[PDB]
Amino acid sequence: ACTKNAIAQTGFNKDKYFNGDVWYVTDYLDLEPDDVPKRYCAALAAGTASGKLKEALYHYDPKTQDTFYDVSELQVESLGKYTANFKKVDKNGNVKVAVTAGNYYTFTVMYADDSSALIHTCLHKGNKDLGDVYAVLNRNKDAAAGDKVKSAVSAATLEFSKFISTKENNCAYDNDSLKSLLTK
Ligand code: HEM
Repeated sequence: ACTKNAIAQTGFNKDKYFNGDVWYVTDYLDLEPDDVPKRYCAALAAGTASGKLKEALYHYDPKTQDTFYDVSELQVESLGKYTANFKKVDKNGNVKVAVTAGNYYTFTVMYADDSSALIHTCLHKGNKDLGDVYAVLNRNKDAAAGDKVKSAVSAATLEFSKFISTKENNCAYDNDSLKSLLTK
């Protein structure tokens, strides 16, 4: 179960975050650590498409090869805090698993600047969830976490030393698919 009410960044700049570009997960922390693998690749695009607030997600387990994309429509709870449906799609946006009420994630932007961010998500897939997940994001897939984002981790009363890096997994991303999926 999820246990955290993540606080959104004071003065969050929504248009900069949701600009249509890609964010890579460089480091992650699940508060129920066994809920997810120890080696992971994830990225997202976030933007407004024809007036609608959207995210496109990519997950890849570098050991099993399990791969999936999702297209999400975000509803606003407050500035920087969203509830997202999700539909599982192929990389071209064709629906594999349709939207359904019980399949949603919350998404809170705790810190962001032009290059880096700290987010919280709580996934619900039916009666289950995947624990609280925190993710450090960067615009550059290879960037080590800098002082702005590490300080934000501290300000959330978390320890960056506990976060697991994605950098040693040979992660390769289809940026074109993530951008195009925003429209789907
Ligand atoms: C690097 C950090 C992350 C890890 C380790 C991770 C891990 C996972 C895993 C293992 C699943 C599959 C659960 C299952 O078997 O059903 C999953 C599903 C999912 N995750 Fe994450 N995830 C991460 C980041 C994110 C982020 C940032 C978001 C939200 C923006 C997110 C949203 C989702 C969604 C929506 C699903 C369900 C997809 C579907 O069934 O269509 N994940 N994640």
